[PDB]
Amino acid sequence: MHHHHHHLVPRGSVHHIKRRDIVLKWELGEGAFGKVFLAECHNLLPEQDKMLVAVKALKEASESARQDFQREAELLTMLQHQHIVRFFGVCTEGRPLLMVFEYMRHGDLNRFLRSHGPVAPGPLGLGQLLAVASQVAAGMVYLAGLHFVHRDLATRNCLVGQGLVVKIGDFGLPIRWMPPESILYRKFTTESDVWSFGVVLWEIFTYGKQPWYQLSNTEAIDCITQGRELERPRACPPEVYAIMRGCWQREPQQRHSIKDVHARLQALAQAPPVYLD
Ligand SMILES: CC(C)n1cc(C(=O)c2ccnc(NC(=O)Nc3ccc(F)cc3F)c2)c2c(N)ncnc21
Repeated sequence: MHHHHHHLVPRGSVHHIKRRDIVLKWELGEGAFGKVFLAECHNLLPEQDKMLVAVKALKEASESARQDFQREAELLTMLQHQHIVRFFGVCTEGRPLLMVFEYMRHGDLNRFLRSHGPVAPGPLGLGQLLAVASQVAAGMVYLAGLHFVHRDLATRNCLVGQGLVVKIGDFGLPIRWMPPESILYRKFTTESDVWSFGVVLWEIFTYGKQPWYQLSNTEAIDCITQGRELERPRACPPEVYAIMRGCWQREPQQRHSIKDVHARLQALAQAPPVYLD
C-alpha cells in the first residue's frame, strides 16, 4: 500500500496520545480508511488545556492493516509544512486504532469552492482564488522536495482553515485528475502530480466543478488518453490558463516544474491581473 514511499526513511518516533486524552464529539465523515470524528484533545500542546482535532478511526484489526497503519503514521510524522495537514500522532491503546490531525474548521476545499461560488460568506474573488491556488502549489513544492508522490491531488483532498489557510491531505482510481501515463501505465511521479495540480487549478477556477463533467467515466478515460485538454474556465485569466497548459504537456518531462508554477502563482496572487469575465 505504501511501497512507493520506501525511499522515505523516518528520523524519530511517532507521537503517542493516551486514549483518555481524546474526547469524541461527532462524525465529520468517513470514506475509504474509516470514520473521521471531530474531537477535543487534552495535553497535546503545553499552552492549551484542550483543542479541537480530527480523529480517524481505523476499521480493520487486521493485522495487515495494522502494519500499514504504523507505516502510514511514520510517513505522516515526516510531513511538516504550513500547507500540509498537521499530523499529531496516534492512539494505539486498544481498539479502534486512532490517528489525530489538526482540525480545519471550514472542511474540504471542494465543498468550500462550491459554497463560495458566483469565514466571510459570498463569492471568492480573483485574489482569493489565486491565494488558494498558491497555497496548494506551496504544499506540492514541499512534497516534491521530499520525493513524496501524492497520487490523488484534488480539491476534495485539501482542507480550509481559519483565515482561508489551505492544506493538502488525502482522505481516500481518480481518473479525471490523472495524466495518460498514470491511466495507461500506472506511472505516478512528481510529473503526474503536476498534471493533477493543473486539474486542481481548473477546479479552483470553475468553483469546484468536476473535471470532464460533460463525459461518462469511460468517455473521460478515452479523452485523456487521446490528448483532449480541459477548456479555459470563464473566471480564469489568460495568465492562469497558461499555467494549466504548462502542467498538461503530454510528455511528462515537458511539464512545468511545481517550483515555477508556485512562483508564477505567487506573483499573480500578490498582484492580481485586472481580468473580468
Ligand atoms: C474532510 C474531513 C472528514 N476531514 C479529514 C481530516 C483529516 O485531516 C484527515 C482524515 C483522514 N485521513 C487523513 N489523512 C491524511 O491527510 N494523509 C495525508 C496527508 C498529506 C499527504 F500528503 C498524504 C496523506 F496521505 C486526514 C480533517 C481535518 N483535519 N479537519 C477537518 N476535516 C477533516
